[PDB]
Amino acid sequence: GVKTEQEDVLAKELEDVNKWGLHVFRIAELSGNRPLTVIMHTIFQERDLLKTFKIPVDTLITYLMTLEDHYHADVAYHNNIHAADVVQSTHVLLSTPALEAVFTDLEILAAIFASAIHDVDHPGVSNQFLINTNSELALMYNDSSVLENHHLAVGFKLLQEENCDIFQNLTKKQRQSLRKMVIDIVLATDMSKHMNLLADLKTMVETKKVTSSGVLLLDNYSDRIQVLQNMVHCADLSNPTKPLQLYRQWTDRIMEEFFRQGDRERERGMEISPMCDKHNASVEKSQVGFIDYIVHPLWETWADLVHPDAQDILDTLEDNREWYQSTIP
Ligand SMILES: [Mg+2]
Ligand SMILES: [Zn+2]
Repeated sequence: GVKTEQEDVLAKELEDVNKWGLHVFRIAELSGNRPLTVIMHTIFQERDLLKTFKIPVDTLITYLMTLEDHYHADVAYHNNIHAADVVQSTHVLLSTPALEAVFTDLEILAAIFASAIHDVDHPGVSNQFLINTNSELALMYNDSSVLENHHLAVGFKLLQEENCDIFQNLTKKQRQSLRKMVIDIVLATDMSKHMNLLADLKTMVETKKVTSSGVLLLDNYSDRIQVLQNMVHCADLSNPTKPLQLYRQWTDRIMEEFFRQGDRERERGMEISPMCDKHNASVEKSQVGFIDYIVHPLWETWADLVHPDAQDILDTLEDNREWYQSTIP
């Protein structure tokens, strides 16, 4: 009735589940390539979500293993490890002092479930690639947020497999509200929405109201969903805010995926996508442009929203940017 020795070492790595910089690659190795299942299970137990939503534990495990199996192990970045990392990063952002007791259990479930499914069945190429190749997915979704529409349909469709309906005890009212929030969050992970999300978060920082002692005031769906959308988008673009040991591994994986897309774009004579040309690549310059144009404006605005809970994350991001700028041949 006692853990194996590998399960013990896994359990001791999982004591960091509440911290920015969890060794998620190590958890992936120790769990037998089950990072998403074991991190989701830990978070569901820690936030008491099984008792609150009357989720049978065998149903939760069956769904999570099924969801994890529909991530592609032959994809370097957009796989179950990336899903697990965004879940755990969203878990940490939801615990920020500035957001203490703001969100309902259903909103918390929506943000975590959204994170878990947000990239499921990613084929390791971009929307633009799927549109330009006349792929079946681009035709199903009429070329509009093709991947993000697919991630949602799969995450939901998998609830219908044998003993997978983790929402079986929610009321129709709970399920309709959960589903709308999950759909709103995952569609907001399409980078084509980044500038609009960031504009709305900036507006929200300018007109920021707070409660008695810290803690934001969010008193309408538009505002509550905007913060949840920006939080998961922050978790999705969190790699450059992590310790450099972690960030680097993320950068190696994204560049593998992108160069592999570039190879397919070349070997068929298409325009080679930005950063996808392994012949003409400046990885260090790419990372500095990515931070200066996308990640830093986002995380700086988020840091403003939850002042000063995100100071160390913003500092780590600035250190990594200086590090990458300091290389640049
Ligand atoms: Mg995505
Ligand atoms: Zn993602």
